[PDB]
Amino acid sequence: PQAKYRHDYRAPDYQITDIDLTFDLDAQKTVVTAVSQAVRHGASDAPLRLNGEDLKLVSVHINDEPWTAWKEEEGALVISNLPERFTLKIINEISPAANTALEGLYQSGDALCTQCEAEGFRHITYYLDRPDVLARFTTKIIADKIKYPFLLSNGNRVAQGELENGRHWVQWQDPFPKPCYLFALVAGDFDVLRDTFTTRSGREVALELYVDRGNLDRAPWAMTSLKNSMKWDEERFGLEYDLDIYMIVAVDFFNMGAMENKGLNIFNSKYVLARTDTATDKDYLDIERVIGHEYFHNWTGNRVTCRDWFQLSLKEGLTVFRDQEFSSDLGSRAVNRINNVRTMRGLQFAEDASPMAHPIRPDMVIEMNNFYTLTVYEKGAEVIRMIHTLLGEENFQKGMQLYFERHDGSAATCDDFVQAMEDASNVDLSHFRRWYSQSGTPIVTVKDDYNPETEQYTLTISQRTPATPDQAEKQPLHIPFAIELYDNEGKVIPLQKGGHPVNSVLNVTQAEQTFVFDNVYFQPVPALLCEFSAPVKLEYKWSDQQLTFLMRHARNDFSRWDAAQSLLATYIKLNVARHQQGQPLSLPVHVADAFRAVLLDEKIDPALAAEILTLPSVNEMAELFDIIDPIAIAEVREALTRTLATELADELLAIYNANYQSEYRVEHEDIAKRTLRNACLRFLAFGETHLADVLVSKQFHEANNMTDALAALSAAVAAQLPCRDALMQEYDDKWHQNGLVMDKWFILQATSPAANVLETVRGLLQHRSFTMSNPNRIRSLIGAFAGSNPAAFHAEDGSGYLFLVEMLTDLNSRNPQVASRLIEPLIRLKRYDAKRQEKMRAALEQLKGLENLSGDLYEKITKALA
Ligand SMILES: COc1ccc(C[C@H](N)C(=O)O)cc1
Ligand SMILES: [Zn+2]
Repeated sequence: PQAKYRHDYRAPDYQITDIDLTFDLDAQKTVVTAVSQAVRHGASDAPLRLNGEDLKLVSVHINDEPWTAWKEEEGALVISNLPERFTLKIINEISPAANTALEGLYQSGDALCTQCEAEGFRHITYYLDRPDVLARFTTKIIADKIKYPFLLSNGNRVAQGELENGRHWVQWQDPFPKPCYLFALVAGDFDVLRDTFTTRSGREVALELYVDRGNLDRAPWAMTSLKNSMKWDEERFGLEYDLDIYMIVAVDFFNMGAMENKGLNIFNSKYVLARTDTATDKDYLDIERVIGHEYFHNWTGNRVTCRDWFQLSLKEGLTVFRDQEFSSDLGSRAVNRINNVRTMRGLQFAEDASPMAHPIRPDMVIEMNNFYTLTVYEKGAEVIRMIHTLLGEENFQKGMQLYFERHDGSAATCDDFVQAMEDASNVDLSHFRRWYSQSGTPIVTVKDDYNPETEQYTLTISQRTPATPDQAEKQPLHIPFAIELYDNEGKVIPLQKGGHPVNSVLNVTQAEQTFVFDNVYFQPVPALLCEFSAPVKLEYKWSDQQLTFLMRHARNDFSRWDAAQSLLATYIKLNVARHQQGQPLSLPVHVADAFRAVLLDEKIDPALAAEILTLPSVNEMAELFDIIDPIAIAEVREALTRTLATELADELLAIYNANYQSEYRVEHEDIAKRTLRNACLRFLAFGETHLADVLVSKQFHEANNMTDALAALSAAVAAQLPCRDALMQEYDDKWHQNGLVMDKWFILQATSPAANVLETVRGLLQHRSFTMSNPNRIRSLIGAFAGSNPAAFHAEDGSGYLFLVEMLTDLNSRNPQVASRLIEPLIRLKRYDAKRQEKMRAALEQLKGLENLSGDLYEKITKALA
């Protein structure tokens, strides 16, 4: 498979302006008729090159003339000797039932549905399957009425009819030109939740949520969240919905989360269905965020689209920024910020050190579906947030407005977006643009000096980015570096210099620079990189007491949590070294006392307290280390939990009890209290065994919501408590028919600390609730093993690697997109010791040798083995 390069972009030789589709739908054989209106822009001698995959061509006509000047080639239909303007008619056949890759038109249970992003429309018909070709669609769907009573496409219904033999049809039209990746079709039998939203200006929009029969009891939160998204986008961004109907369809078989198809979003049912007995607080907030995200794409992705796929972050960084701002405004901003920074530092930084490292605007891609990444998404959003930090809200919104003014109805680039922000704000972003083209994580080193004679405080700040596997050359970035300086009473020292205030966002633009601040009347405790102001590693030689000071005094909740993380990081490192030497956990008394203080502080928001009391995950821990020792990290995480459980036992139990709530509500204050209570229960579970067993089994049985029941269950598994097997079996017996609920259980199984975990996981491939045909089940059993139990996955015997190879041998043929997500933990081999690295290399070499290796895996394996 040959790579494609960003620098190779050229405008298309032909455009399509209008496409009329007809589908004669049947799961074994669907016939597609596509009538396109095309215009040649290039040279008269250049052929029309259409993309297509696994299509059976029936006929090709040009202005109703059966055409002879064409040829099929790999991936393509090449049509020669065309007029400047013409009607193209293609008829072709496709097989939805055969589509196990879930790309194009496929089956989800008994429903037929589509996934077209990035390049799935070419699995439906021969087309210009590139996002700078925007066309007006009309879609006619013909099908069996009993099997497919609902026939859905983008837009509004324009025509409807009934035919003989029990067939009927519906035709849709969407007035807004779109790239084909935003085409959708759904056919099936559903329950339908119907509601309305009226826009600020008075447009009434019909809201329709399509769910499998018998799932309406699980649909109201998603509808609520849709309406909240619509309202928020009006309030915050000034953006209203632009069509008459908003349809969402929840499907059980879907490789990703959800898809922003215009007016007809298609969602993984995981990100729609919730009721208090089936879904946790986190599930509710994820549904909220994903419903928001897809809605927000209506402007940032649909009304303004991407010129080419290398501009994916244009829509995805910006839409993730918007989903984060939505969740943060409606809920806890500090909890959101903290979790997004957890993701950045613990997952995204690992990608940016890996063989798959790329800038947020990639330069080279083999399989575009491989570039829907933590980088493009989460680091993309940090890049947008940095523009917000440099511009401020008012100017950022001026930029958004200029962006839409300029680019509405078109496909644009990252550069276009940055230009709009520059022009609207008058802030120069020329240097800042390097964030789009340079990969890797910057390391920012800070030294300080306080001169009591002059009352000056000097920060010496340096930056460098290590070379990455993709780029041997690195240059300094424009790093917005926010600070705050605290005196001895915990008061903020005004920043100034030469008689003038100094903005607290320092512009760190050089490899090394100094910043001097005057009238600094007391040696400061600095808070550095406030609200994680740039996506960088910070190196500052913190004392423990500076960190516990910030935990008590810092004005922003984020900085209190970040200080806590720095305090723990020293001790995590210490204790992984100790584990390697066979020595027990060591923790200073003063460190435990800091966490005691957080537990007993009546002033602190319980939402913040819960996050300070949630230890970094094994993935966050691994980023502290050049070479990862995954057994040490897992065992130190457990031992640190057990140490704090012993040292804080009375305080944990008192806070656990104080935060008991007898009413369950999905409301942010209630969620906060519950997250704190359950953070205490986690430590209590690793305390004295009989008390732990009693507390956990009682919570499990007495819980009136899944949040609390799962928190107990998860604690029983993590602490290997006596009640574990009984509780695990009770859950299975109650919920085995409900795959989304069983996914939680599969995750618990795959992440168990138990010595025979892999044997249990392999046995669960035969479980009644497991199937290799369903991406969510795969993710929850196999993905969770490989990605979230790096201790068992990295068992010294190599057994974890071999297991994954067998699963990937299946999945390469069945569903390469899922396979490619699942290979990720093997491509991180260079972070492990030599013996592990040799085993992981041999696993990659076995996969490189598969017959019919997918492009998706080929790209990752070749980079990993370089
Ligand atoms: C291969 O199938 C998909 C690829 C991408 C997505 C993400 C969606 N655009 C979003 O950003 O939510 C969805 C599906
Ligand atoms: Zn998106």
